[PDB]
Amino acid sequence: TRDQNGTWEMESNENFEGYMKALDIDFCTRKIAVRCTQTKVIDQDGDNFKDKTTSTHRNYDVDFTVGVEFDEYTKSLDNRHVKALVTWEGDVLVCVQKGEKENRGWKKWIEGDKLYLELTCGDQVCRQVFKKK
Amino acid sequence: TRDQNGTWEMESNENFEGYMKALDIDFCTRKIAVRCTQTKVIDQDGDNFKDKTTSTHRNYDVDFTVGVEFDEYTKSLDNRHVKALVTWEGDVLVCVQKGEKENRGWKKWIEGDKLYLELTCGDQVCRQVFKKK
Ligand SMILES: [Zn+2]
Repeated sequence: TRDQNGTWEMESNENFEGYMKALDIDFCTRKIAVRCTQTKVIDQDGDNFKDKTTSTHRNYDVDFTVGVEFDEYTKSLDNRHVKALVTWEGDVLVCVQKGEKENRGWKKWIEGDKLYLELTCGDQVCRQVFKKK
Repeated sequence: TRDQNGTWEMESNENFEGYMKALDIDFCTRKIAVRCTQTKVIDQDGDNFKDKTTSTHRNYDVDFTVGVEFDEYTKSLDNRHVKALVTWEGDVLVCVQKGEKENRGWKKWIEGDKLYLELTCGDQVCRQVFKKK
């Protein structure tokens, strides 16, 4: 059928590597690009097409208990092992990530409708904000 | 509140570049990570936490009419300029991407609840399959 309208979720991606290498995309980018699963949204009106494609990768699982030390392998970032410990400070969840990097950790808290996550490493602070679906 | 349960969508990410650089993440990775939007699913039972995080980025937004050649800038892959012409062959969309690369194009068709996208560059063929959601 000529009807391609709809939302489509990638289930297989054979030889993405060879196609990308043929397109002269550098290996470091190809290694990342094969990990993510594409979603395609097609809006079709006769012979007129709109195609919006995004791609998603899975970062990590992290399971923990407040007050219990745990090894965190940061596979979605720098691929290091840290000994993490999460504690409450009021309503703020505070994590110290013990390891090679000095002053590494994060803070996580709710402010009404929004989740705030502050990541630190050395003198660098990254501030993230999330909203509910 | 200490209740962080929920599906949290990133709306802001300040200085993720500087944080990643402090972690010695190399530029090839930082340049894609900086334009991802995270989805954080938190399941929390008292002091026990599970956090599943994914990240999504844009790939392409194409708008075309069958039979009308259009200019395409392949930002999601090699960022080249091609002149794309899409025609029907039966119920298969067939595209030639005229440009610097030889024998570049793609075919796109439906079978059942699946969408097939065959991408070709030179002697390399990538076969993607998508399931209708
Ligand atoms: Zn990706």
